[PDB]
Amino acid sequence: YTRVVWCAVGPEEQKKCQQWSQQSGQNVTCATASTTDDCIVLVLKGEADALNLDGGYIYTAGKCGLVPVLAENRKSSKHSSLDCVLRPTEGYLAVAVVKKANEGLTWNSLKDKKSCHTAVDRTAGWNIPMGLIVNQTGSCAFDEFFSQSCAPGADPKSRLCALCAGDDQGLDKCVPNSKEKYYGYTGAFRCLAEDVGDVAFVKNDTVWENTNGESTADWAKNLNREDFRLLCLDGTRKPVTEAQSCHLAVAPNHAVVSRSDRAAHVKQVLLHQQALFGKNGKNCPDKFCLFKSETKNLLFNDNTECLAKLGGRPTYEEYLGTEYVTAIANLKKCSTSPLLEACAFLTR
Amino acid sequence: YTRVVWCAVGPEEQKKCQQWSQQSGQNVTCATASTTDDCIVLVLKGEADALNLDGGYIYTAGKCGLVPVLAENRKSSKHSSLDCVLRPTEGYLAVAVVKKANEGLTWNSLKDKKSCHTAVDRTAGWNIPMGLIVNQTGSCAFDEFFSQSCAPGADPKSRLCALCAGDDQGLDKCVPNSKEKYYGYTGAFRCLAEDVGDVAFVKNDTVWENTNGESTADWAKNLNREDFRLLCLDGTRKPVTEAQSCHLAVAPNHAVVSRSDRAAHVKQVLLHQQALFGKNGKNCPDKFCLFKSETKNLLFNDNTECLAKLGGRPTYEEYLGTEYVTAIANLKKCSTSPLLEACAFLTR
Ligand SMILES: *[C@@H]1O[C@H](CO)[C@@H](O[C@@H]2O[C@H](CO)[C@@H](O[C@@H]3O[C@H](CO)[C@@H](O[C@H]4O[C@H](CO)[C@@H](O)[C@H](O[C@H]5O[C@H](CO)[C@@H](O)[C@H](O)[C@@H]5O)[C@@H]4O)[C@H](O)[C@@H]3O)[C@H](O)[C@H]2NC(C)=O)[C@H](O)[C@H]1NC(C)=O
Ligand SMILES: *[C@@H]1O[C@H](CO)[C@@H](O[C@@H]2O[C@H](CO)[C@@H](O[C@@H]3O[C@H](CO)[C@@H](O[C@H]4O[C@H](CO)[C@@H](O)[C@H](O)[C@@H]4O)[C@H](O)[C@@H]3O)[C@H](O)[C@H]2NC(C)=O)[C@H](O)[C@H]1NC(C)=O
Ligand SMILES: *[C@@H]1O[C@H](CO)[C@@H](O[C@@H]2O[C@H](CO)[C@@H](O[C@@H]3O[C@H](CO)[C@@H](O)[C@H](O)[C@@H]3O)[C@H](O)[C@H]2NC(C)=O)[C@H](O)[C@H]1NC(C)=O
Ligand SMILES: *[C@@H]1O[C@H](CO)[C@@H](O[C@@H]2O[C@H](CO)[C@@H](O)[C@H](O)[C@H]2NC(C)=O)[C@H](O)[C@H]1NC(C)=O
Ligand SMILES: *[C@@H]1O[C@H](CO)[C@@H](O[C@@H]2O[C@H](CO)[C@@H](O)[C@H](O)[C@H]2NC(C)=O)[C@H](O)[C@H]1NC(C)=O
Ligand SMILES: *[C@@H]1O[C@H](CO)[C@@H](O[C@@H]2O[C@H](CO)[C@@H](O)[C@H](O)[C@H]2NC(C)=O)[C@H](O)[C@H]1NC(C)=O
Ligand SMILES: [Fe+3]
Ligand SMILES: [Fe+3]
Repeated sequence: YTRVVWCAVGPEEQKKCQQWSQQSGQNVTCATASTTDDCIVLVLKGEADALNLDGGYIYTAGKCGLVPVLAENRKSSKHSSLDCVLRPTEGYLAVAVVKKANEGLTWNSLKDKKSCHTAVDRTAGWNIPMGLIVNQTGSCAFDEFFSQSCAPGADPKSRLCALCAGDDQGLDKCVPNSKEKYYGYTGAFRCLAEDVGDVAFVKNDTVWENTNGESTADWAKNLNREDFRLLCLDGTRKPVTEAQSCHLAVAPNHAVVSRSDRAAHVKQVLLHQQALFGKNGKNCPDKFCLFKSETKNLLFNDNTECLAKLGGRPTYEEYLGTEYVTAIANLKKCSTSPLLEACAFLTR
Repeated sequence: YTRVVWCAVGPEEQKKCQQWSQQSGQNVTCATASTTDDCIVLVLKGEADALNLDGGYIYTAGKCGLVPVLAENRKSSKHSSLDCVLRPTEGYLAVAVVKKANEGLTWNSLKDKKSCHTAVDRTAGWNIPMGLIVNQTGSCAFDEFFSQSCAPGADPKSRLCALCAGDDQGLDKCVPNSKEKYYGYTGAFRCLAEDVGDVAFVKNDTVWENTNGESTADWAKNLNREDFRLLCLDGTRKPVTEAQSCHLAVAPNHAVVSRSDRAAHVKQVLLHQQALFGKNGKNCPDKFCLFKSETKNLLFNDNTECLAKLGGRPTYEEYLGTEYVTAIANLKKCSTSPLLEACAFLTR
């Protein structure tokens, strides 16, 4: 138990992880499963040590006994002097994104509309919007709010997966990993852009990164960010530049989780793996780049500078925050998770 | 599914249930329908979990296999050293009410007069009076005993709905929910207090709470209990103070019902929701008051202290009393309702 076993979600993340493994000199090793839930189970079983997770998936990890180790830190706005690994994290902005053309679409008219989600149980994709919808309507029938959606991880037969497109061969529709066309921050924005859905629940950063020649890929090549607007809670629409006052909520940053008996080991190993393969480390881009992907947002968000430290060994609760923990728990009163039920049974 | 789905009857109850959901953090959720019967269908099919029913409606729910969970308890007449939840449940007094200026009018000259009813199938408004009238005239022809009525829930083409006024714009005449200005205890009494009717079938408490400056509603603002008499079975009229000597019968109190499989979960959640939002709850009146209405008697009677444990898991027969069940059963021999016929096979 000196090798750190990384859990990779789907085959695209498996490739990057294999590459990482070789260059690490087996200091880091790979297990795979097809979903993040499946990977959380591997860590519980001891068939893997760690992966990097959306705050939403950190809630599942936490309820099953896992702890946060290090957080994603992206480019800040100020305090450039302090070292990235010591520089306090900020936390992204969950926004609802429409095409300006879609006329008279506000927060207050989303009922019966078409939705694109990162995946079920992710913070910007699901917890935040569906938390607010459920609370506003006083109804747990979130599964019938949108006429149709692509929400990878949902029931593949339901209206919540109706819009999902699968891989190149239209196969594995709605499976929550990179191979599904509309999976993730990128996939959900691409679902809005190809006008398959009226609204997309992503983070502010995703909107910028795939408009005004900022991404090479074709679906996003010619996209211009005056053709997109942000929905605000009050009802108003605002330009994508207004996210600071037209966001649904502030999300905690994606973080690495492991068993509590492996945190310190995983911490120490990953700091060293960063100094090697991070943004400004000895062997990027010479050998291998840990925070860059052949496709997009594999193991870590491409927008990641470093993995940063946390204050005083925090619980998943302390990490995510009292308020976002109450919102998730409240939304989850409307659903049943076999994973959470198992974990309640075998952590009591 | 930890959420309890409450069934609100009509849009005024829906607004109160949405508030309740929000302040309970989705410990409670709202389904709605236009009528109590429709809501009993929702609970049967598991689309809703519970609602608070008049004893007449508890008989319909019981025949369709639902069980009583908790009973409404009002401020006792005597001294109770016990907590409201454990204090015994008294029962309310079913009375006939008239203007005193209606000379000649007794129990014995009711035939061919104008009646106001809380609604069809309710204990005081309907099962008590009409049961005695079918018994006493020896005829099933109770639909023609009064010349005209408001009895919300009856055939809106028949004379039983002739006097019903509906809502602001007189839409939804005779629908058995609070949009109908003459619906329920409040509505039946307002019907007598604007001389649309000659007799109103309500409970003792209804007259007190709406006479002698004791409500803010304009139709009631300037009512005097001296202007009203009570009809007794002996043929005499007495004042509203003689309710104990001048009542048609004793009604079992309104009670929450659910399916047998959700009863324990619904009991646990409600006992805790009234600790928070009941008469002496931490969060009433700052956040939400479970037993107050913007209008009147929404979800619960506004004169409800707490909801109170029953005996050991009773049935609808045990809760209602063999005497009332047989009085109801004999009145239903003269009539058919869809829900009783649909469910008849369950207990035959
Ligand atoms: C018909 O309908 C009507 C429904 O409105 C009924 O009228 C209502 O009846 C009740 C009484 O039956 C009234 O409510 C009472 O209000 C008093 C205070 O105003 C309240 O408190 C006293 O009662 C007992 C006495 O034992 C105790 O709980 C209290 O004692 C405590 O406090 C004192 C000091 O202040 C201490 O010394 C003691 O040691 C105790 O700590 C009080 O003395 C009553 O409990 C009760 O709620 C309603 O006001 C009245 N409603 C209206 C609007 O008029 C009527 O009963 C119905 N009739 C029938 C036959 O059912
Ligand atoms: C929404 O999402 C966007 C992410 O895609 C955010 O836009 C980015 O925001 C930062 C602004 O804080 C941009 O980073 C910049 O990068 C510069 C270097 O290339 C920085 O350094 C320069 O400026 C200062 C001078 O004071 C010094 O650090 C240094 O001397 C240097 O000259 C800039 O300071 C700046 O941070 C980033 O490029 C933006 N990305 C894109 C593609 O536009 C946006 O902030 C997010 N919105 C909210 C409200 O959070
Ligand atoms: C929504 O429902 C839940 C019920 O699931 C309420 O929270 C629960 O409330 C109980 C009793 O208040 C809590 O128990 C307390 O916890 C501590 C620590 O265990 C204990 O020592 C105390 O004596 C007390 O019993 C319980 O923790 C909690 N349960 C869960 C699952 O969170 C909540 O209050 C309800 N919210 C609203 C707004 O109604
Ligand atoms: C793999 O892990 C070990 C850390 O345990 C690294 O080995 C150390 O390397 C430095 C010089 O690079 C030595 O001075 C240390 O004494 C070594 N420690 C041990 C225990 O061998 C190694 O660098 C790592 N390799 C990669 C590719 O990350
Ligand atoms: C659920 O929604 C309601 C309103 O839509 C929120 O409750 C309001 O919040 C304010 C500020 O905290 C309270 O003071 C008001 O009393 C509430 N208004 C109403 C109409 O109830 C509630 O906080 C939301 N819950 C969550 C978790 O966001
Ligand atoms: C009216 O109701 C009375 C009861 O209030 C009925 O008389 C009872 O009938 C039962 C069986 O049918 C007898 O066993 C009891 O002895 C009677 N009770 C009393 C108190 O006398 C009567 O059948 C009803 N009559 C009509 C015409 O409906
Ligand atoms: Fe996220
Ligand atoms: Fe009643």
